[PDB]
Amino acid sequence: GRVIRNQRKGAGSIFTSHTRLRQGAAKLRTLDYAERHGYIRGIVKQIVHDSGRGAPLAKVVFRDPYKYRLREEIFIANEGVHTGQFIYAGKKASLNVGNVLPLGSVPEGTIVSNVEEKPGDRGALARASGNYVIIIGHNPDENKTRVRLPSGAKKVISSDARGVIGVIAGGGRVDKPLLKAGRAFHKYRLKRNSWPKTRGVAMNPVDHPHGGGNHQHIGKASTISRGAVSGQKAGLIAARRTGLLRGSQKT
RNA sequence: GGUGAACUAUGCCUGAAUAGGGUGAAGCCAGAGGAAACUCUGGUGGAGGCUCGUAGCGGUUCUGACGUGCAAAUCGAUCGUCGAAUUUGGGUAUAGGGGCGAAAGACUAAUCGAACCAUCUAGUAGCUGGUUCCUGCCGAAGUUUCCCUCAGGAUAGCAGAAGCUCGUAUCAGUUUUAUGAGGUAAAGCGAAUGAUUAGAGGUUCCGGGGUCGAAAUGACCUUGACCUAUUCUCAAACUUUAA
RNA sequence: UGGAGGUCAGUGACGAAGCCUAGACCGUAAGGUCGGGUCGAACGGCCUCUAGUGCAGAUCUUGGUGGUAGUAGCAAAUAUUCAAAUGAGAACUUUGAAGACUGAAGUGGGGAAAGGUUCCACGUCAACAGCAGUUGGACGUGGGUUAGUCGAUCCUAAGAGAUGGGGAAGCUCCGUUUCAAAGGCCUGAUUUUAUGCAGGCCACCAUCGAAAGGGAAUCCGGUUAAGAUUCCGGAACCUGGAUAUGGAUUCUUCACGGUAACGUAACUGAAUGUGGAGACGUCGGCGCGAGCCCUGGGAGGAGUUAUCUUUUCUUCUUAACAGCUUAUCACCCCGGAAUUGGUUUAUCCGGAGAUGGGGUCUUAUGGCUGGAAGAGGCCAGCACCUUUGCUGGCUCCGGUGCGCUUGUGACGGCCCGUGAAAAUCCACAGGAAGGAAUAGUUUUCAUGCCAGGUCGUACUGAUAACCGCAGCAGGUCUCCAAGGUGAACAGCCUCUAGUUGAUAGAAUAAUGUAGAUAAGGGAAGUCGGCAAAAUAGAUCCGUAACUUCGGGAUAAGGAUUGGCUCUAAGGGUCGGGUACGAUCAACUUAGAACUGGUACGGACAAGGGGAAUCUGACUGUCUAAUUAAAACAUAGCAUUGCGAUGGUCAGAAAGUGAUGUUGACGCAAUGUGAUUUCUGCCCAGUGCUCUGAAUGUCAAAGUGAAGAAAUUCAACCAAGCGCGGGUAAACGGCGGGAGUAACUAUGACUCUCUUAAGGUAGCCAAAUGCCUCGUCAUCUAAUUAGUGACGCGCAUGAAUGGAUUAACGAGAUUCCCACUGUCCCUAUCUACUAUCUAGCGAAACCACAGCCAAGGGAACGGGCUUGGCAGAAUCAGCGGGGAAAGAAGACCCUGUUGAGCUUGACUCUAGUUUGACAUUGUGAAGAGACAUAGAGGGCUACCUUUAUAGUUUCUUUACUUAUUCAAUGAAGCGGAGCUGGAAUUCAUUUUCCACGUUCUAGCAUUCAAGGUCCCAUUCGGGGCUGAUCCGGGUUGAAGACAUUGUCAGGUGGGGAGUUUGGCUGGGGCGGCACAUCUGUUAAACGAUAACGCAGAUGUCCUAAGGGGGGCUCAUGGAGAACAGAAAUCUCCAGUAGAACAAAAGGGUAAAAGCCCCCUUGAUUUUGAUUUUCAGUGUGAAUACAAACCAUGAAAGUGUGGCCUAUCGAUCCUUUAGUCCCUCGGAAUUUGAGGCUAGAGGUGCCAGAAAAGUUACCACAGGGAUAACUGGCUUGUGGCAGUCAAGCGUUCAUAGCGACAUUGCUUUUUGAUUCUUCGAUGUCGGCUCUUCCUAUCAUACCGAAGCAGAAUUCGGUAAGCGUUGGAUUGUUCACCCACUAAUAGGGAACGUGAGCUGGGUUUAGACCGUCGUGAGACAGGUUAGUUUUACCCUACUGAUGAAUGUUACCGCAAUAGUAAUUGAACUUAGUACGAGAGGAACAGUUCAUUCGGAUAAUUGGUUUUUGCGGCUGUCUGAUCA
Repeated sequence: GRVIRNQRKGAGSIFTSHTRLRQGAAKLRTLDYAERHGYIRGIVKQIVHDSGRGAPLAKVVFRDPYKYRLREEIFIANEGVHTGQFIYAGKKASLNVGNVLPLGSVPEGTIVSNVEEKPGDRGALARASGNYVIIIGHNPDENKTRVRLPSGAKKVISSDARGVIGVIAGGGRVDKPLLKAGRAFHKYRLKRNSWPKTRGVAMNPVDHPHGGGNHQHIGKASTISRGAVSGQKAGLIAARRTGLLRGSQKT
């Protein structure tokens, strides 16, 4: 057999992301000195569409505390944020939509987004349109804070990790059917070359583990071990279960 | 170990190209009806991977032409599509068990179910083909045994050549005489084994039946449950005999 | 024969070698010698030496050359002609005259890529331009490409890529700002001075990458053989560069004005910061320009003028740049708006200030002027052979629009799509610095001065400049774009411009290719309506089922359409004493009358339609070059993994990467495949996943006995595996048998075995059903087709998706209407061919060749044999033959030849996972702790234990510096703390904070202002503090874990390599004839074959071996008390009819059988022999020798089994055999290695270690071997005969005919394997000829159970015919019909260079069944390139030399031959018939079918382009 399609993606030749029209890496500002003993005010000058991203981005201008210069930052726009608005970043920032409070400074049940995984990483969690993080609670001894992630996962991290109060804007995007192969075409041409997708069973055995046969059929179980090697990991990888999901999963 | 993305496949970057019709979406205007909810009518508007149809892009049928062609894929008519998942130039990226693939094992320079170039490499071939002067003498084999042996080998045989040891060759694909061995042909089955056609005595040792009703071994026949003399026809795996 | 040593003191320019020579001689021959000719420098004989030494073949190599053959051919792209000139030479060159075409998405005018000189000129024609050539993209010689402004250069884009550094043995790889000590300009200084020496801002990080992206700036006129936005003449602009004049400071230093938007000629402005431009998609309508189009007047020129619009055509132009002026939008000021107003085509805007009234700028765009009329263009006139001008005019006014194109503007629509970057330029904020006696600044005002290098610049850009081997009908990016028709860059015609190229000439036979027409019928043709035809535009009318409500729809269906003369409706522009008109203007509609050979979208252009089924939702995509599809995508649906020290993937590695400028509304991996309605049951199997009592398994390391050590273990032993659970929108799967309802039939019901579950909802002879052409209905005259419906469905079925489904489809299919040459049944026409000619001129192929019949032959001969015969040279055709050509068959088999693909094949492997050790740096805890110790259990060795020196726990931690991770321009860390807050201390500090910023789209920078002590407060300064001190750990996370290195287990078709027997009446399946044994085949020694026949073996036995002894067996006859057919018991008879392990055959009777006693000879040693045989091995073992034994009184017998079968090499391991030998510097004890004899096993049995598939396929071969024909055979098939039991009513034989039996045929199928695998094209049909007869019809006749008619049987007879259709690819079949009949066959199962291609039988795809899978299927289905004749022969026709010429009329050998059948009337309603019924011969009139002619008529055909009509355009109109 030959190298299969999912194997060829790691080379990154034609599968690198199409990044020409993007507005930059959407990041929180650097956790420098002001954000950790006070707050710093900034103004959102524009909210723009980022190609390949469902969520809008916010351009915010902070002042440099150490030099006479206007420092722009690329925040993910939370729902309700408008141009001409002040957003306050730091530990003493007020609990308002658009502010960049540390997780330890917010009460239980706070809806945050673009949350840091580690203090200073400038934001990792709940960044896609319509997503958010909830504050389940705090653990002041060994200063920590447990949060609820958009996938439903529970995660405990340091209370110094910052986030934007509110929910990412652009929510409800996947509620509209694309209705047309052409709409899926335009969606993925600004993202990466992952579309359209030929089924493995419609291939020949040289091209895919699913390929071949006098009928289109997988032939072997499509659930694949975690310890399988590349070229073998096609189908449902390390699947705990399969089939239509009935009932709940205690989520 | 090298060389190719000038074709083509796919991403990206930067540019360019696409008559005229049909249909008539939302939004909007004006009337009409209604208690209200709202409904109706006439316009306006110009939507759509809509539609007829050029350029373009494809390539359905004639299984038309041609089929040592205009052409290693073309020509003509007929066709699909024609504002978009559209067509396309240049730049750029991905390179051979690699790429790329809306997937045909397709495409990757007329090369693809693994490109091309050189070298290893005069690769190996129990297989096919060929194997170059004359005359003289001799002269076969397709058989034995073994072998992943069955289109091949080894071995023995058959053949050639070289000879070596004597002055009548202890021999012979022959006969005779003598003496053995043989189970074939034929023959045989009133001989064994096995088959096999017909008639010739008696006898209730279970059962088929009756003069008379168990009438006692009862004045009858029927497998013979106990009997010898015949008789027709046979044998590769029968035989006394026996060429 | 080449070369070498020796010799002939060989031949030779008075001629060596070579070559030619139906000249000679010699030799059987290979060859040698010589005559003659040609020839010019070397070469022979003999003795020897030596080798790259001898050709007919190798689809041999290289080269050369034939027949074919003056042949095929030189036919696409409408088309040429006349004359002259130039030339030997003109169909093709030039010039003129015509005729035509491209017809502005051109045959026009430019470019990009590419080419490279093809450009241009002059000479010139050997070759090239497939004819020609005087011509040329040819040949030879030259000339030609002129830039500050046009491009490159500059900039960045995807992306390439150094350095720092890190990998890599290394070529090199990563990496691109990363863990790097990566930086200019002003009066600083400004006289050893230009860095001798305190003058700031940083936080820049290479570079390459666009001749279509971004960019500084140029235009017009002229000019050349060729260059020009480059040269020239005018007229501009931009960039760089020093001062300088013109207007402003010394009485306000850095302008005024406008309430304001903002204006003007200027009108300082550093660091630092900020903003704008550069800079952006697409579509639609509207507006406005430019150019083009149209048009009026006038001023010129040309055309037409028998007649006729003041007519037709054409010129009448104005660049860059400068000034003034000119805008939708936007903004400002002023009354402050509901009766809401303004307003676009499009419906937006207004108290956030509308309407209204007043108000700036961007040469957007236009106008005027300069440029600039002097240019250019149009007329008229003079120059009259110095390669040259001069003169006079005109060049002026307008109008029009759904026009075309382009640009612009203001808008509106779309997106889960929102449509580069940088260079570069400016602006703003700011307030560092500087400015008073002729000065200072303004060089963003005007004017002035100088320079602007380098590389490219010709031409083509394509039916001849590029690529396709070429001057190739192919391919190759783009700009401009006239008139008419018309909706239209459709088609058609025309203008400007450009071409007129393409081998040609002759009347154009057959057959063709391309284009057409057709009486009557109308799909009867055919697999199939393939092909063609058929109302096609527009207007009006009218439009069904169904539907996802959007469609379907142009459904269907109908009417009209010309010309002319009229009518009606529809618009734009003004002076207001508080309803009025002349002007002017354009094509859209609608109507009427009239008119005509009822014609009119008149050419052109231009949908056939409908009723249904299968299938895929749709649009889209692919097998370039046989498959466009139902295949793939798709949206939708569902499932899976992953929260970043992550999932998926990459890399040799790396301080390395893609996803990722990412973050679950995400990325990654799969399946299904719109909507609707649904998606049932099964987790047993295979996976996948989740879990941890281990008297379960268990690797390295590590830990545990004793002399000496090398050397076995155990171990909540790591993971894994096992154990347990989950999971089917994972792979997948989803049953039988029997009975039963009061007529039968069926079975609601009922047991019974069984599965993980037994197929649910649905659906169906479906693209899935074998049987099967299912059954019923419908459709038809007739239907293997279609549709509807139906069942015990070979083998339907639910996201391996089920059912449905509007719309859509170059997709399967059926029917109907229309339509037709598809056909009945052909005919006719046109062009180009073919043909003939002049030139030019191939190829395939070719052992030799070319007439048959039979024969025999390798079983289908051109040759050979016997016959028929046979006469030059030939032309056009033609498709019978040459088993024609094209390719070392692609099918099949063989090979110890592959490859692609797959898997629980064998052997591994990247990766991954797990453990140990190592970079792994201190302590604590009941350290499984070493000797003396209770209990719980039907004094007794796992279970909280402690008293007696001493290094270790299950395993958690009081750490950080090693290592790891992440950010930052390493900006603020850890403490002490300075005024105060605090549920507040019981004695001045025992924690922590403001370190004093949250209405607002402002601002924040110049050692900082201030404050306190100091200075010649001389560009104004210094110190401290504002802004606390101390510690220099940049800051966090992480931590002796990870990571990394090594080793060790697991996993690992992701990957690699390899393998995947043999025989065989082809191979496969089957079997084993593969190692053996008995009988037979087997033919009386021995041997002897077949997948011959009948059987057997891989064992069994301490006795079933050995010895000895005793005794007779099977079976019948003869008795008995419950005793019998079978229990015994006793006599008889009994040649073995029993038994002896087994198969069979032999053998055995005081035994070889049966019973008893004793035993292990079934033992040692090693030789000889027999069988298979090579006289090898193996297996059996026959007879001895030397021992030891057993038994028996003894003779003797016994070296396994009464005999013939019952089995195993090398290497390795292991055992036994006196430590026998060796371990080689010498020893001792372990270990190892040797010698002899066994065992462990190879059954494919003289002995490899081994799974599939290929319909994607490959190679070497095979006719040693299958799939056709042919040949042998003829079982089977088919067709006859003999006999005659019987049938035929009482009769074998009219007609039949059993039981038997003899044949024939090769129109069946087997059997075989002879021919062919360096290929003989295969099914069927179509077409066409001939033959056979085993006669269906027609002629004559015989017979009958022939009384007539009709039949039946038979004879001679193949002369003559033997059909049209529905269904099916079909042969076959079947049905509907038709006259006389609808007989059977052959000819390579006749006939594919004759067709066709429906079927079969490549590659695509679907289904069902099967398979884990790749895949398979004599299962169904759909799509799937049909090549070449010009040769020989044959045939059909056509010429023709030659037996004196030439001409005419003849004969007639030989060959061919042709007519056929029916009906009606009459006979005759007769003969016959005691009825029905019902002939025949003679006669007459017609008609099947076939044949030969012919064209009077009728019909068909039309380039008679003959006449007429009609449309569009062009010739000005008319005529034409």
